[PDB]
Amino acid sequence: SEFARKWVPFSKKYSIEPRAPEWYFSQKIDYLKDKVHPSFVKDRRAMKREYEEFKVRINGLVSKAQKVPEEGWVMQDGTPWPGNNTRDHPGMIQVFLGQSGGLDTEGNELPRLVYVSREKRPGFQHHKKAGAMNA
Amino acid sequence: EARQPLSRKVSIPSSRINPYRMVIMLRLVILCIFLHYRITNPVPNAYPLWLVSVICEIWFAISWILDQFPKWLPVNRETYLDRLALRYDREGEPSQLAAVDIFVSTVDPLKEPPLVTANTVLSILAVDYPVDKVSCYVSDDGAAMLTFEALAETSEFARKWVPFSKKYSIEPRAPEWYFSQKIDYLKDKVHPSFVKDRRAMKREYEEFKVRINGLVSKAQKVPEEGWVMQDGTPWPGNNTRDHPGMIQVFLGQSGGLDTEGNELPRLVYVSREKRPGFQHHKKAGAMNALVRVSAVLTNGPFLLNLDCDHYINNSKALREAMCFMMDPNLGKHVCYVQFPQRFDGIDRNDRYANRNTVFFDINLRGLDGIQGPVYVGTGCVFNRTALYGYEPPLKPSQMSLEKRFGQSAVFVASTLMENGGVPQSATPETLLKEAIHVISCGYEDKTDWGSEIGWIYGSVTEDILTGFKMHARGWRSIYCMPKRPAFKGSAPINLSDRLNQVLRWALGSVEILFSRHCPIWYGYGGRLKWLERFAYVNTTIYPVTAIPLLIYCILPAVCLLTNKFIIPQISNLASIWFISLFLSIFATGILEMRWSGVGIDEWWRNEQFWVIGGVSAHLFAVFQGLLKVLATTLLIPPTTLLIINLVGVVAGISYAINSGYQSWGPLFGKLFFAFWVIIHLYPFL
Ligand SMILES: OC[C@H]1O[C@@H](O[C@H]2[C@H](O)[C@@H](O)[C@H](O)O[C@@H]2CO)[C@H](O)[C@@H](O)[C@@H]1O
Repeated sequence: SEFARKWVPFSKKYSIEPRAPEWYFSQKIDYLKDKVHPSFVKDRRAMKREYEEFKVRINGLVSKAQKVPEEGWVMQDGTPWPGNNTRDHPGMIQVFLGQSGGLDTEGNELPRLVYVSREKRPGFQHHKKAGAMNA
Repeated sequence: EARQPLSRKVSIPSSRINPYRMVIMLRLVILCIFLHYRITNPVPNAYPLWLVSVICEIWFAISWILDQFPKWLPVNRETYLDRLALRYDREGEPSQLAAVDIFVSTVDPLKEPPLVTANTVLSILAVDYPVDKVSCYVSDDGAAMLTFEALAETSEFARKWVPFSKKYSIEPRAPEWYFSQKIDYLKDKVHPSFVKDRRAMKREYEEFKVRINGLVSKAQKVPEEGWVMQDGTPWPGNNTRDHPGMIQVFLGQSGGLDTEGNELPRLVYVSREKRPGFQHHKKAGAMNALVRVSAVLTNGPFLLNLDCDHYINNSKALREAMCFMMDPNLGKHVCYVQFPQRFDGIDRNDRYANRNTVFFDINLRGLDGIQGPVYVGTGCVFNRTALYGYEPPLKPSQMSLEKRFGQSAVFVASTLMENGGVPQSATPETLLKEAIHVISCGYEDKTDWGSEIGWIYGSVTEDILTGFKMHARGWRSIYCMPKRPAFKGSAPINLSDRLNQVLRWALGSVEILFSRHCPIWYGYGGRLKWLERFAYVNTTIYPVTAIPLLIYCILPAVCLLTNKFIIPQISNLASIWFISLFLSIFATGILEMRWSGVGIDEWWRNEQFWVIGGVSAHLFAVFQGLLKVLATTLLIPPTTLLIINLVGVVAGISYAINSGYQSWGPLFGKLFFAFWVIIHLYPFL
């Protein structure tokens, strides 16, 4: 969401296809085709560098999360992660971007993004993807 | 002391060409013996299948003799750039090199992308030649505003692109092809400040491409009220069919300065006047108008012709041309210098045979040793005197000039300048008016333009006619083959374009055949070499060969269906000649390979491509030419023919099932013949 805060205005303004940064920046197709805006090259270079830094940050997060701590996961706020036990965790819902989630680089709004994890308890069936879709 | 020639004609050493000639003589003798046998020992009586076969064999032998004769004296040419630089381009003194005017032909910005033309102009403006001795003229036949705006933007970008390429000596100097090369760009680089300059130049080129794309997008939609200039005045070329003549100069003496404070080569955009109901002769008329405008403005002694899709790959091409043009002993008798046509991005297998290395490495090399290569359009440097119709010097009148050239006194006076250039005290405001006058639509009336001088008019490809007319006066042409190709272009992507251009070439050839300029009788008693005339007849009457070939291609199928073979009963006295003839053909192919380095792949591709052309496009061109004289589908005959052969093959084996003891022998010979035909017809179909 933090990276989208700056990625979305670029793709919306320059109408790039595809809008997934991994596949857009890894295409051998000439990226200067049907481009009119005079300020496109520098913006594209800055966006590419920002995406590389974002990928580095994601790799760092994955490397940190690779090792499971003995005392359990702890949030950045300091409270323990409620989903410490996958089989016996409650339900959590978090909203990152939306009406009050913040503004992008152009001062507009961003589509609402919600992270949900349904409650899991031992001995209860969950039906996997069908139950996830219903929830 | 300073008498060493600027160039040398190297004869092919007597270790490959002599075996080649001996093998040609042996093949001629064996062809004569085989045909003498074929005339005798007829097929059993009452079989008309043999007369057609021997007639076709006779025609094939005559065609092969006619094609092989102008290949006896191949020569190469080696240039001394250092001697030319020392003799003329001396350091600390003004350059004495002759001025050059480079013409660039374009017609439609929609069909021809403006980026390619911009890259061509950028490569031309960065040539390794003095800026005061280089002029560039771009002829846009469509009178499009997009071309004018693209040329202005191209000049603006060249203002910074030229110093970079000149300083760092990059190759090629076209930014599109230089920046899109996988070759290590840090090779043979010494200057400490090259990396940052290259990065800045790459970014600037990307921004320039973005600007060009924006201009194209703007010009895509035609406004209802018509195009309007940035100044606010309406675009004069609003109607393509009814627009007047316009000439604009972007860079030059007063066009501005580059990033280093020097000058830039002069760039002129010209569009000849177009009016309804008047013929314009397309590229020939455009070239003639360009020649007249350049004579009025700069009057350069030499003119380099180029299309929009061909860029200068080697920056020293002009020096290579001047090595022949400016030689005191040789330059007096030279009409034009021709460079081989090379295309980038060609398929590695080269299905379409777009490379055409046999014509540019064997045919033209052999032609250079007699009188010179034939004119092929792009990438040629012409002398003004030869273009004007003057005869070459022999080796030991106001009304006439007005009638021959035109009613423009300034142009006639310029034609009399032995060293070129424009006379002093000529006001540029009057030079522009004179150039506009000579570019008018109704100028080439009652004159020799397009009939005896300049680009010769007609519905033909026209690049053979002009060179042949120049050669008929005794002029000598030079074939230059630098190690690095001088110019590079783009090959057709689809087979449709290749077939269409082959059909166009064959139609032009058959049109030349039924015309006054046909080499058989035109120029008789002149200063044209007999072997050169033989080669011209060879390259002129070639598509007629299509008519027997088709018949011969029909010969196996009937031979399979009728159950009779073309040759009589097999005999050892005959089989020896057959096998020895086949071996002679293979040996002469091998030797033609070894002395030229063409390769077995390209040689076999050229053979099968000659077959497919004769059966596909040459046949249609001959039919259309005969219809015109008397008064896709191009792929339809040979496919059918191929299918017919295939069908016949199946039928053949059926007869075997019937006849038992007669399954081998004659049927095997028929299958061998059918396999030979279909393997010649293997590509495409
Ligand atoms: O290739 C340019 C040149 O081709 C001429 O036809 C050639 C043909 O290209 C080549 O493959 C064949 O072997 O010989 C013929 C001889 O005409 C064509 O006539 C020219 O207009 C064209 O510029």
